[PDB]
Amino acid sequence: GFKRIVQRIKDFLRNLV
Repeated sequence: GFKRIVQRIKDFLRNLV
C-alpha cells in the first residue's frame, strides 16, 4: 500500500544519508 512503498524511500535515505 502507500505505507509499503514509503519503506522504499527509507532505502533512499539509507543511500543518501
